[PDB]
Amino acid sequence: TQPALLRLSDHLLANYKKGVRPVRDWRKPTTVSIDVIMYAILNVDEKNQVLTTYIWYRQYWTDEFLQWTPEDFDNVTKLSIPTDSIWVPDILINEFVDVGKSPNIPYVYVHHRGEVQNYKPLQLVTACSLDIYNFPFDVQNCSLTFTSWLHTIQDINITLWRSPEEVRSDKSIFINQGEWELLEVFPQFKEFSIDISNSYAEMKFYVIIRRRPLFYAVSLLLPSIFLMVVDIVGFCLPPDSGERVSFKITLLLGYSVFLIIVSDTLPATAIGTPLIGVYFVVCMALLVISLAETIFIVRLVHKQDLQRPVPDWLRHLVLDRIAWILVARDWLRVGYVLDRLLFRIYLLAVLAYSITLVTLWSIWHSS
Amino acid sequence: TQPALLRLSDHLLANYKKGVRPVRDWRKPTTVSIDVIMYAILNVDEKNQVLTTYIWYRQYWTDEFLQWTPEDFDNVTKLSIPTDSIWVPDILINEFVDVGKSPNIPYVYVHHRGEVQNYKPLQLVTACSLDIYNFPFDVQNCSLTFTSWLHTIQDINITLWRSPEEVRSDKSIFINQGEWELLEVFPQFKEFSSNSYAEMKFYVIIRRRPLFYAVSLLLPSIFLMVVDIVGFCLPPDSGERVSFKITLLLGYSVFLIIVSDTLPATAIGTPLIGVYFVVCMALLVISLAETIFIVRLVHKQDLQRPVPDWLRHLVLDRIAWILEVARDWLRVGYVLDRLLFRIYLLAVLAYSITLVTLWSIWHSS
Amino acid sequence: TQPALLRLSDHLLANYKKGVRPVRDWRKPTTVSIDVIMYAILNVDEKNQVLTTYIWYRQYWTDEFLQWTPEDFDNVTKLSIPTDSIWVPDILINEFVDVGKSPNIPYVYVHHRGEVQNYKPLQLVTACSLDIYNFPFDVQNCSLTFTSWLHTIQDINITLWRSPEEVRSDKSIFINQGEWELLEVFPQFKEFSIDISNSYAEMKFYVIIRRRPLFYAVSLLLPSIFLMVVDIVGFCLPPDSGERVSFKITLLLGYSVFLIIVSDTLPATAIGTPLIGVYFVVCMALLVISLAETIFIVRLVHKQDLQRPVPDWLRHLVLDRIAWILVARDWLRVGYVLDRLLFRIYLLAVLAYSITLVTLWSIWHSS
Amino acid sequence: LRLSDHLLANYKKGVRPVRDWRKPTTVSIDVIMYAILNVDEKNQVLTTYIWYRQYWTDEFLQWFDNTKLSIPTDSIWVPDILINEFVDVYVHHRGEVQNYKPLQLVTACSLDIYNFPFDVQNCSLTFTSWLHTIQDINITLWRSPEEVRSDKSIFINQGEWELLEVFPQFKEFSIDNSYAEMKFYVIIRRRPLFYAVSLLLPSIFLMVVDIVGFCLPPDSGERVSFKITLLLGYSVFLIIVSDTLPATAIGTPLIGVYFVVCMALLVISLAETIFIVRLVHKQDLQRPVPDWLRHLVLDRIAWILREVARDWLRVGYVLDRLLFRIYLLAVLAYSITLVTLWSIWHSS
Repeated sequence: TQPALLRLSDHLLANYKKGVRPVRDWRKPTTVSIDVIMYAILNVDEKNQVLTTYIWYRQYWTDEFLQWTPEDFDNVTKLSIPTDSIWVPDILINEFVDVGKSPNIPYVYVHHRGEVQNYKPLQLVTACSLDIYNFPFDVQNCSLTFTSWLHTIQDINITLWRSPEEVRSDKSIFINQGEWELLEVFPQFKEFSIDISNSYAEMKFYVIIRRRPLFYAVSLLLPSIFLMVVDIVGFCLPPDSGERVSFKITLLLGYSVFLIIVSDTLPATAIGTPLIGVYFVVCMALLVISLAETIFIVRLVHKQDLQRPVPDWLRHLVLDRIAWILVARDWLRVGYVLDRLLFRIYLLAVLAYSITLVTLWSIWHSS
Repeated sequence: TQPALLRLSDHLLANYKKGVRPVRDWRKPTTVSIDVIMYAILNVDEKNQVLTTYIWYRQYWTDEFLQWTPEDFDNVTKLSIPTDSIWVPDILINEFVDVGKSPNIPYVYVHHRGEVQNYKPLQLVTACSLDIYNFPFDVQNCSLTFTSWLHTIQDINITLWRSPEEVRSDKSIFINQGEWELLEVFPQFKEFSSNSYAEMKFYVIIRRRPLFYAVSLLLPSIFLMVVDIVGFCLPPDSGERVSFKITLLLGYSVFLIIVSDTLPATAIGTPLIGVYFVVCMALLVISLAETIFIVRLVHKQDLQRPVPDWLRHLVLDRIAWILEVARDWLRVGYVLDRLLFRIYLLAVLAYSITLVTLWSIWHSS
Repeated sequence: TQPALLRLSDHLLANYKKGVRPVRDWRKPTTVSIDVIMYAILNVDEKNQVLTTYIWYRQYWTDEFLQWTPEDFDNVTKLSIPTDSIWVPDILINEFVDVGKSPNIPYVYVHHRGEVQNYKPLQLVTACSLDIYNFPFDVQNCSLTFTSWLHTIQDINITLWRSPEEVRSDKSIFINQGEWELLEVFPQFKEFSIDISNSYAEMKFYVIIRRRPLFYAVSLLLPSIFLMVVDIVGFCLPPDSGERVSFKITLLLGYSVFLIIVSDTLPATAIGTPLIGVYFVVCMALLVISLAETIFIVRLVHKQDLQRPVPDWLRHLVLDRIAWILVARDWLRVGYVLDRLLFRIYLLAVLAYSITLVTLWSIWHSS
Repeated sequence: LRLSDHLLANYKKGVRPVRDWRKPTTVSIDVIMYAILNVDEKNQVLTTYIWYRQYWTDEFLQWFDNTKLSIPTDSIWVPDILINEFVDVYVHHRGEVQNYKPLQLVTACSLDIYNFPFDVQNCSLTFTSWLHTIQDINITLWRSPEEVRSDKSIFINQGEWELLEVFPQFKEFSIDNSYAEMKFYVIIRRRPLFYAVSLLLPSIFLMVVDIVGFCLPPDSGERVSFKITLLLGYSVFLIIVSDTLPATAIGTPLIGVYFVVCMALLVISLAETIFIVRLVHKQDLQRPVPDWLRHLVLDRIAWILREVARDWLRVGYVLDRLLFRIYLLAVLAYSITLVTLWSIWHSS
């Protein structure tokens, strides 16, 4: 006689009709139980707002027609059935933009007295909402939403196979050496109602994804800190002596290309460029202002030029400046007090920058 | 005895066939209704002139063969039925080149009195005129049309499910803050052109956000141009300014490299501001070559002539009027350098004016 | 007559049923025999987490239902069958994160008496833990793991079809050229349990590779050596009062752009920066401190400041430490002392950099 | 429309059509080299958007409905022919069948990035029979072998790669048991203009200005400042180099050797200048030497083929002129290299 698996697959599928939701009493909902195990954050595309994540996804649902007794079929207990030959739930991720190159699992595993298991892995290209105002210390929160695309809550209800205390902190298979460290996966449930009684049934997972700053802390933050602290130090060179002008020249001449590549490598989104990114633009501004000062004072010392005009705006400006801070020689005094003002501006800017970085790190570590 | 949904699904399908329209009066059209809400614009690329989108496309119709009375079928008011078995209106999207990885739902709803709904997301790749010329401030206008593949209007009529007011204003799920703002979706509907399909066209109008490119491109550009302006006249011309000029040329070379990774190489060539990048590179190269040339003469000094006498007269009569022997070549070089500096300042002014104009047109949209 | 050739299909295909694992008794395991042959690594990318590989891959198993004899027609000994029609063990690469549009051969080839042979080009994307710290002379170790989902060890069992050492030695199809050179491939089998009281069955390979440090060496390692030498000369030979500042800031900018180059070459990683990169940070910090100290002490206090001493700390330090280990004139003298101190530690840093590069090359070549 | 149903009922999708067994069956192939897209230049893969065409007379069926049919061959058997290095990708009543499809072949090839950016590469596409093959398989080539296809192709794209000679040749192989294959060899130019303006022009300008640096007096601190700023120039230039040059098994392209040569020459030139600025009357410390090396240095002034301080100034002068001469020789060797590479690239 034919083997039990053939006779059983005949007994089950020879009159099975997929599409009909598998319940004898139609008015009873089916109940569907889902788990996601995160495996890898393959990307977080800030520009496109797409988190691409690889997960391991399992469904469990009870089907009253795939129901049979081992006693009549050589005591066989499980079977493997082609996935497209039984009903499967309508559960799609809402915030989803590409099926991805997921490896398909063509069979689903079925257990006597009517049970179904389906295990499949999804290279989700999700869609997500991302904040880069903190950078590189961003703590980012991304959501996965699972819903019956047509079936209302009277037909499909969505449930967590593991308790919420353990879907969180699962981080078991997770390849935790990527750029992004998985902090938690947190699950939340909502009966979305679209109108008076056609409430849908929806399940939510939130995936909290903290950047590991250390590479960016070395590459972006430490070079910028050194070039800023050395530029402030340059003020200690005597005002507009040959050293000062040459120093400011070469410093601008290298820092400008450093800033080109830095401003390339910072992410950007419509929400805004990173908070540290405004301080690099501020350093661009203060470099420009510095060199534009030196060209004025260099002409004063170098040429027989600015010594010939008087400073036609009131000397009131000078006593005002010194009152806040504390004719060629009058021009030189103006240059000196302007240089001291610019140094004060640099020191303020670098204090604000370091306080910002420590604030961002405190926030990131508080998470 | 029999489960209600099974005997119902059998009763529907047992006499069903896809070879006939969903209507018994074969002469009448089926009245399809359509709706679209745009979810995301994933890419626009000049390389293929294609627009890649994601849309929650919806179909609605009535099937005169799917009537049933729930009072018989155990009060089942509605059923889910596999899309392979039921007839589906063969709408073809035109201006269309791939359906992509659309996670299609295998079932459609049906109800008592046979009204049908079919929701499927589509990752449409459309094709469009990508005049990127205004980059990065470009406003683009991409037609996304729907057509009957063979049904003449007398067989299928295509309608919106809801007023253009909501189809235009229902941006409610658009995943904003990406590179492209969805400015609007505009429905328009005319004959597909005796037997013509009732074709329809929703015009996807999308506006690039410059703030992505502000720091990536615009601010480094302006910074480099101001750097060159400040550097042009600070060093004396004999003061080995060649070192500054060459190192900044390297910096403008390391910049243009970053700017070709960024700037779209569309079929018309690079966008407008690529012209001002090339102009600035050219003027910088010219200034460097001038500085190199004059340094040779000022160190050589044994040159057999103090000036290019034929040109010197015009240089004085016009260039200086608009704005041992090695000293005269130095004077000529100084006048040329002042000319080139003024040309650079004019070029940066023109670039800034065009940038503000592009912003003004983009914001007026 | 000749369409009777089609008999050899029709007699099987009308009776075959993909849903059943093709064994005489379901208590029998099903036994699957594998060869994997390797085609150039297309890239290592996302250098913190991801590997991409191209492979030529074999399955053989016995099918109890494709049983037939050549005498049924003209002694036809072998036949080709579409995989659309035959049961296939769903042996996935467990590390999958993407699967790739290889030709994906439609057909599978079967012997008389129901031996079954499957040959397919296959393209893999794989998640792996990367020794980025020893860059550039790296010897990555990457894993490929093979298991059927849902199928227990009692359903599916996996074995090499070659000898183990034959797989390790067989590189015949590997095209040799590229940034990465495959070293050795190691095959291993074990078991695991996760959602079963018994266990699954697991067969794993350990592809090894070592990127050719030719381009990375010349580009970053060589110029770096030259610049470090340029600083080794620029520390001693320029006078302490001289225009050292422009030199040191220029080489600081040098190291900053080497950090840029590495950061472009090498994306964000859990390990902060390659061992070599850490030395660029150390050199940059030494340059920053040396430039700041020289600027303040000589170029304020000697050239411009009055005869203002700070004796006790300076005198104490020189008499206790420097005099063992070795006004304005004394400021210049302690300037020279600090120069020698910074020169000695910087020379030691150059020695450490050389020792690391020779130690990195030693490890790489010995792989 | 109507006649297809009995045809697709009487013969199955998935089995090789033939009138009789043991008869080998023969397949004919055509390719248009449509739009080469991007050479990875990582000496590994060759992305292309070829257009591929197949004909075979052997679909077993022949012929209602009043001559051409086009039921898609998702319903009909298709020959096994595939590209070998194949990473990531109508019918007539006489019984002869026609299929056209476009393939985004990633391919694989042994690139020869040595003349960079004036590359010419010779690169392979192979079409081969692997399973379901038949022992006596034979493969057939449209248009006369190496005829009509060889030249005047459609040439759709030039955005980065030019493309040139496409040589068809056909071959049969036996592993013990025989396979039949067609071989297509395709030849492409890099477009050098972008790389020329973005890398070669900065490079040659650095050669020129560094040569100009030798016009400054050998003892002057102006040389120190100049050379320092040019060392910054090269430091930033290495960003250009490391971005632009692709990784390769050979290490670096031939152009990319002269970069490190000039870097080394500049670096050693700094030490010379720094020594001579040290060996100046106010700070030379009269640093003595045992004269023999000094005479063997000074006599090079003849053997080409304060007053005490002048000794070291003359040493500095001769070292300067020697280093200038070796720098000049490197500039000429570079220029001749560029002219040679350009001439080769233009002639092919």
